[PDB]
Amino acid sequence: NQQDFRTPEFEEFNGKPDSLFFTDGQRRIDFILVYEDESGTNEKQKRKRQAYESNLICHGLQLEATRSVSDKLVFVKVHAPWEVLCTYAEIMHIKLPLKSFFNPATRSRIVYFILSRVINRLVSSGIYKAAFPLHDCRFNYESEDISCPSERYLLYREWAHPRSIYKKQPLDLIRKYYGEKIGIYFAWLGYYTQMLLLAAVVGVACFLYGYLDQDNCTWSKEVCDPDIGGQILMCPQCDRLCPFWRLNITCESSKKLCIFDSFGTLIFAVFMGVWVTLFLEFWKRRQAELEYEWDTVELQTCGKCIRVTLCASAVFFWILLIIASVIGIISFIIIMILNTIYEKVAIMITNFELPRTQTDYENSLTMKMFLFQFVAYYSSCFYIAFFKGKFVGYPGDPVYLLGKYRSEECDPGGCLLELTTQLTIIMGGKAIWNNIQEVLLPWVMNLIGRYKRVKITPRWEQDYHLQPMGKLGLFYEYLEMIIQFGFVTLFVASFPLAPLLALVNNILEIRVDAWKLTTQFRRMVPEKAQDIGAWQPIMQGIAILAVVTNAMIIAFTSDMIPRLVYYWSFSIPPYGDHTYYTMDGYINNTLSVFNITDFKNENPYIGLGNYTLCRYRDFRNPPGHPQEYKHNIYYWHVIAAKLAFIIVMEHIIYSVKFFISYAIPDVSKITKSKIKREKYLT
Amino acid sequence: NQQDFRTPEFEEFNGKPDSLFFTDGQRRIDFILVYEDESKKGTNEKQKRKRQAYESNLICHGLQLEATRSVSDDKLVFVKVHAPWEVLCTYAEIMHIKLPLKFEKSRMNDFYSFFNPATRSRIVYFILSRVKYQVNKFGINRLVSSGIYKAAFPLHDCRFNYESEDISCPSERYLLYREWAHPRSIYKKQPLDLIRKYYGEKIGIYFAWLGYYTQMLLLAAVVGVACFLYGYLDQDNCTWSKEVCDPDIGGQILMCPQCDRLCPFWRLNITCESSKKLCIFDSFGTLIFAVFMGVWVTLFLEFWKRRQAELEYEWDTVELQQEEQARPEYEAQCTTCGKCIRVTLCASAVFFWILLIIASVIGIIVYRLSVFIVFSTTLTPQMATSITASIISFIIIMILNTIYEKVAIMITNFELPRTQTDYENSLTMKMFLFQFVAYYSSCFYIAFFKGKFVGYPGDPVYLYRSEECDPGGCLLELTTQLTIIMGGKAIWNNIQEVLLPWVMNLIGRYKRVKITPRWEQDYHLQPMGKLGLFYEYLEMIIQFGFVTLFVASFPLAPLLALVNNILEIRVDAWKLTTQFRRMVPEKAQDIGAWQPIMQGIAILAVVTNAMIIAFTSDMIPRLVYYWSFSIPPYGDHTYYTMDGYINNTLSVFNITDFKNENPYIGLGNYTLCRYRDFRNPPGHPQEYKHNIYYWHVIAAKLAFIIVMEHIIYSVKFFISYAIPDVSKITKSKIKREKYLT
Ligand SMILES: [Ca+2]
Ligand SMILES: [Ca+2]
Ligand SMILES: [Ca+2]
Ligand SMILES: [Ca+2]
Ligand SMILES: [Ca+2]
Ligand SMILES: [Ca+2]
Repeated sequence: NQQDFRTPEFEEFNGKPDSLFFTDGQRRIDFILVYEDESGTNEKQKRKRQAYESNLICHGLQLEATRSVSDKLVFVKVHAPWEVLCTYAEIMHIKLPLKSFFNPATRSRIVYFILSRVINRLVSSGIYKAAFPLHDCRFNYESEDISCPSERYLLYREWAHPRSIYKKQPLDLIRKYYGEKIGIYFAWLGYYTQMLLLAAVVGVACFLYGYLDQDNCTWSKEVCDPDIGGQILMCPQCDRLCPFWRLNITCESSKKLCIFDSFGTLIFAVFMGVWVTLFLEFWKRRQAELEYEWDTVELQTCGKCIRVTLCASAVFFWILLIIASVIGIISFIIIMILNTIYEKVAIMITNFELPRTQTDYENSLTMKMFLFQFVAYYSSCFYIAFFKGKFVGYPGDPVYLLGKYRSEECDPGGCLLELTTQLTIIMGGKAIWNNIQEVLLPWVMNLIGRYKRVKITPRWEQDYHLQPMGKLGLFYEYLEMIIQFGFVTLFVASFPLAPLLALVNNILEIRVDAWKLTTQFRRMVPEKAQDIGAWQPIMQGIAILAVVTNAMIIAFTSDMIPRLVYYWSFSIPPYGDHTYYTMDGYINNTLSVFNITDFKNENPYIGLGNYTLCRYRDFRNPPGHPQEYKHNIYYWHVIAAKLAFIIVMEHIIYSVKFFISYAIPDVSKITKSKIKREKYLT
Repeated sequence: NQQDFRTPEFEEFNGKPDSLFFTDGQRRIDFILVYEDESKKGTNEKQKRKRQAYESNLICHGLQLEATRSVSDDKLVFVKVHAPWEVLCTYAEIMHIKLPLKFEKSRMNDFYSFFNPATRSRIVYFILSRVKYQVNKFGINRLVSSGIYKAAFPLHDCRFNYESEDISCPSERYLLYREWAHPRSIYKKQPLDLIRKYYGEKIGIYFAWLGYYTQMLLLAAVVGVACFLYGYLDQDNCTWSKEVCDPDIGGQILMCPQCDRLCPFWRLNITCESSKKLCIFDSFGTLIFAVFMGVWVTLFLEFWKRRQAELEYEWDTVELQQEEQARPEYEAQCTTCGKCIRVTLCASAVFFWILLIIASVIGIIVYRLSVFIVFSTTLTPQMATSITASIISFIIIMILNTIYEKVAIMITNFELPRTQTDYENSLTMKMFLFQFVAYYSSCFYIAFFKGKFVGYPGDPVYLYRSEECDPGGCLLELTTQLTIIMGGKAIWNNIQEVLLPWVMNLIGRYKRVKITPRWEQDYHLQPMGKLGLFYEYLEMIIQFGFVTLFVASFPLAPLLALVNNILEIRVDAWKLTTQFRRMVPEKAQDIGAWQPIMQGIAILAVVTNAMIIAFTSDMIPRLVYYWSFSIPPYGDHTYYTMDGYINNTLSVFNITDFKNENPYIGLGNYTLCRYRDFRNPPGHPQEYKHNIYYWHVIAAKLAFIIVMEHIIYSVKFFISYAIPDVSKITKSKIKREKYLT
């Protein structure tokens, strides 16, 4: 309990390149602790380190320290004796199969438990440079020792290298080598990829149906018509800087809009609601299956309430700040710095809210960081969907909020097409660059570390010369995948190829994550986690919000409801001039005229052009009406249809989700049978 | 395992009229088994053989029994049942009961007469089920269902109204009858722990739930009375109601006839008296109360969860779940494909009975249509017709309910549930679905379908001539139907629950079935049955559905339910203590499927209330007229004002009816009649078609539904998130118990 002596067996030997055992070779290496002490502060750190090392030795562990061949840095190898392993396996209730005994991953986990109970505080307080486990060997080369398997080499050769992209994930193998946390993360990623493949095939079918019915959408032909679409002069969008422009320049946008906006897309939106429900339920089943297989289950005011609401206000205070930043912007290098900016501020809030428990801190930081990223990523999409062009008024008296003038109307192509373009960008290009940066940054850091020259190097030095995966390693990966899932599900009513883009991205993502974790990053201590954690409630909330968001997208930001309404009610004799239902004349009977009579509350139109009547895209009465520029029966019918569609789709989808969740058992039948059999035989 | 010795110390004695102990009095009585064997076709011999076998097996299991001959019926024989202390302890080890210990709570055996009589009866019943008699034959339930044993039951302390003769015997039944279960104790606190100890955890949790329901109904009723008084005080400033009452304005409103024949154009004056009380019924006070009830439902559910967790800690409702024994009917007949086919057929039959009650509702509609004319020929006639229709629908539903109870028993018997709990759940879902449809179909039809599809006076909707509603809205009719159904069901159900057991006991006494012992006294009583408090839970859940689903009609429904529950606790406790035979205590950590049912009803209630306010209420039309149709672009008034509402909303109709008959000309001599819809007035370029006002009102209704649903669901989510389902004090007590043990 005091600094009686130092670490025994203090000898230096680095001749064996891959000696995961001690100098004697009898016992392997469970951990390595890196420090530097040969050169007030120095002597105090020496005293504290010697005291802690004496405590560790007195507790029963076997440690010995060797200085680096390449001086002032010393590594201590750590191995737990058989008796210590047995007693702490009895303490920590590990499920060994009773019919080299302990797998190296769980050996390292137990040793880390010992270090925590008697480590991170010293590491944080400049005492120990590092503390880590060791890999089998170099990933691309076999282990020199034959007794010790090169499980890492096999994992890299058949699962981590890109040449093994198509091969199935050795999930049991990666669980064994890395730990239950990484295992369940990759299992969830693979199951997500499978369900993405299913939904992407269905969405491709719907997209191709719309593609086949390309020249059968009459409004696009009317758009591309040099007469019907050429004699339509849409009013200028901005004051004195935008010109009166004809709809002819929107024919390509019209074709893409026929592809992206059709009853096929509506069917895919409904199917995507159903598929989200199925995804959640079958992930529950698969997670229960993994709980059975991997034995994931293990065990080990008023003043505060004012403080609770104190930070929540600050959290809400910062959220609206980053809202305006994106809106004013409407940028990758700023985004990455934004995250550590988010990290720093979320740390501060957690600091004032810390119950000092690691899991509680994780939950709080998860919620805060997810809110920050959610806003920073989906603010532009939400604006384009719901707030862009909806509050504009009309050419007479356009809505001026303040000295800031002329809240923008929609683009010539359409708000839905712009949203689809933004989704495609953030989905493909920025995700690809995220993967490229994610795979290059650790490799570049390792390259510069080697270039600093900091010949055969032993295993501890080899692993030390690597980037240490810091706190909350898999958290960023989960955040990335959850953002991708939010893009897939929240906005799937825009274009149906989002699951296909996510499918390609995930096929690359599994390989890039595995490759970087295997090669570029120092190995972490294996842990256990029966579920993905707070990400499960986050996904459930995203799923619930997805129904509302998709229904609102279809009703408000998509013109499908106005087109359906025109077909079913404004082609009949009382409103239309056709004997039966049709869609011709849709543009001429939906676009609203406007004579040039502007309030003097400037008149940019006279300076912009020499015309008299321009046709803007809203549903008001035409000029000359007894209540001109006012809303009309057609506008109120369209708004009624939008609201009714929202209500009907919301209620039907929610009831279907309830029925599916009720009629699909949470736990698989085979899982029940195997659990019952093992309980019977055990 | 064979019949060798039976009926130990067989002696006849009844001189001690109030004694729950044996003839010697050393050991008490945990149970009584009733049979009769002395008096065909060899079946009596077979039953004697089997019963002797079972008795010998029971005695070999170590129980102690004492059989007496009935003092009245020679054939009737009672057998008193007690378990020795060693057997009690070993079976407590078998099923790990939690007992006090030095007052901490611990497992099968503690360090601390000790066995409460309820626990003794529960343990003895467990033994009786486990022990075999004999192919393999299971236990007591098979014999009882087979008619071998006539009965098997526990015993009360004494007569409810009289103290026990034995001074050493505590009269907990007498105490529960004095300070509870009696009208003079209607307004006093419930000895919940005492009634739990006497009757069981299931009975205790039911009564706790009922008391807590009354507690929350008190708050809901207070807020409802506040809003109702707001509406009643604002009665004099109801501009639309006053404008209707005005003979100068309302007297010029000649509404078109409702029925095709023999109904005159009627003025709106006769609707003034209904409108005065209608203004209280659909006003911003009722809207605020509807929102408050949307919040209060979530508060009720969350606080009941907290109270239930507290009771789980205190009463140790979590007991080890031994494997449930099969039902005798299921085991009598023992592929799975045929059983699934039978289940599908049973579901088809249930849907058939649901269709039958739907047809009954349609018949009620036809009766309303056929009786409105005669009411008009002979207190407005439509109000009288609505009241009579409510009365007749209530009577018909009550009559059909008992028949459905019987047929649901038969259906669940025909289908095969493997265990008693599965039988309970299947019967729960089936019975609740039928009760839901039967009790809420009329209210749903009146709220959402009555008058919503009528068309205009030209070309009305025929099926024929679906019901049309009143200009003030059908909220008054919904309120009348709701109050009538609710109060009538309460009164009729309490009258049944009191008289039926009491009447059965009285006729049993009249058939001569004077000093009598405890076992005979309790035998001459009505058995509870294997179901138990299922029906009371069902009744209270139906009342909760009435309170929450239709709370947007009138705010005093919680007050009516409050009075009803105050009476309900007393009637149920009184009947259970006096009228009915004591029921074997059980364990139940929750109310069961009724809590998922309540959660589903709560989720449905937001939609139902929002749709009620938007469609069946006129509040949204009044608000829209005020805020958008007094203004110059639509109206004439310079500022926002409600006046002109009636003259501006009701749509005119010139007499041009299609010949697809024209009864209006035969039934009257008038030219322009005003009906309650927003279609275009005649002479409009698109006349008798929907108008911009109509679509504006529809848009307002839909937007209000969307906003209310989303906001209220968000509030409920935030409240459920902010309110922990486990009490802080309960968690602290759990931590203290864990630390001590
Ligand atoms: Ca990525
Ligand atoms: Ca990644
Ligand atoms: Ca399920
Ligand atoms: Ca009642
Ligand atoms: Ca009752
Ligand atoms: Ca809650």
